[PDB]
Amino acid sequence: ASRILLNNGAKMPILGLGTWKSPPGQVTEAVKVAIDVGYRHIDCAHVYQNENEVGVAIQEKLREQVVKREELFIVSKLWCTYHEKGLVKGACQKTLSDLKLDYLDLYLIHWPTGFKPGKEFFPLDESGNVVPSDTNILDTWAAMEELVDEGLVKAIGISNFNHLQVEMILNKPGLKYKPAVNQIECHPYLTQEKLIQYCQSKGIVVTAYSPLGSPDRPWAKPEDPSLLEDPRIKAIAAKHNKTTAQVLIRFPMQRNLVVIPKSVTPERIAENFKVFDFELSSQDMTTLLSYNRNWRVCALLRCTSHKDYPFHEEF
Ligand SMILES: NC(=O)c1ccc[n+]([C@@H]2O[C@H](COP(=O)([O-])OP(=O)(O)OC[C@H]3O[C@@H](n4cnc5c(N)ncnc54)[C@H](OP(=O)(O)O)[C@@H]3O)[C@@H](O)[C@H]2O)c1
Ligand SMILES: O=C(O)COc1cc(Cl)ccc1C(=O)NCc1cccc([N+](=O)[O-])c1
Repeated sequence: ASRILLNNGAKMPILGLGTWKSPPGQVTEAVKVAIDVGYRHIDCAHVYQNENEVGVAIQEKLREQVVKREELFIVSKLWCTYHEKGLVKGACQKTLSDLKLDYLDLYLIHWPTGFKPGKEFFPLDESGNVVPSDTNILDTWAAMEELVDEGLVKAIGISNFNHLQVEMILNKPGLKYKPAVNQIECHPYLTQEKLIQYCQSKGIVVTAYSPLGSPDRPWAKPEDPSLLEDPRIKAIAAKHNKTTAQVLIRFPMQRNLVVIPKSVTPERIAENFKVFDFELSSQDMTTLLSYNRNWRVCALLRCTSHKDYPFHEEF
């Protein structure tokens, strides 16, 4: 089945296209080709600074009569410098304008950490520390809830929240909307069993980001582990006559996760969608889970002193 049921009654496609690090000069074509081969979910963010170009592709294909708006599932995220309640509507409306949409299917708090408001995405002090903002998760959640009630977004959720941070929202007195989705890093080297169990048991859908290990992340070190080149995964791939990427994408799909692999390469965009024609075996699944090393692609040393840094907790 291609889509998963959210707590708002809407269905979310389990395979989406990632757009972090998709250069504006190349992402419009990525999204066109993705829509042509069947993607209907696109994962966006204001901080990715390509939403305009994403919007361009979507409008093009709507105009070509390739897809209908109702068939698309467009996700974006509120960046860290906009957590003040007075700033949230504006941030959401900027993304909508850039994407040339009148609603988002899903709007996420990108990180639980609020940062000093201003133009800079990562404001730092003279010593390199990210400057936090005087904001908190519940007040930010409240402002996300207003976006639903105004019709700008059909569903709201969170990203990079540990289970305790999720619980704070769940336990909020006066909660209007429960989070629909928690989008977290997840792959064979960071398998997230405790947080997936927590979220799924609370009826929160989990989206796996960086499912291929984000080899293009700008802070990569050469000695880091590399999923796509892992010989053991290559071997599981060869056995199914599939590529390593294809296995890495099928893996979260079989854990009842949503997965959002990124590419700007048209052949890989098509390749990455070809994962509904095979099944990983029970052995393949537990083998892949056993490769966990609690290794994160996405974790900022210069945020570790933030009150709301999410990765001090076990999960
Ligand atoms: N919520 C957040 O905090 C958060 C954080 C990180 C990521 N995410 C989202 O998750 C999406 C995916 O994560 P990611 O961008 O970190 O990385 P990823 O999807 O794990 O990997 C992307 C890298 O893999 C390469 N690639 C793609 N398909 C391939 C294939 N079939 N064979 C070989 N190489 C392939 C891409 O190359 P080319 O593009 O050059 O083809 C790119 O360098 C992001 O784009 C973003 O939308 C969300
Ligand atoms: O966040 C993403 O979606 C992908 O990561 C990006 C993307 C861009 Cl465009 C710029 C910077 C980042 C990155 O440093 N994100 C990691 C990060 C951020 C904030 C807090 C934390 N934290 O750990 O508190 C971590």
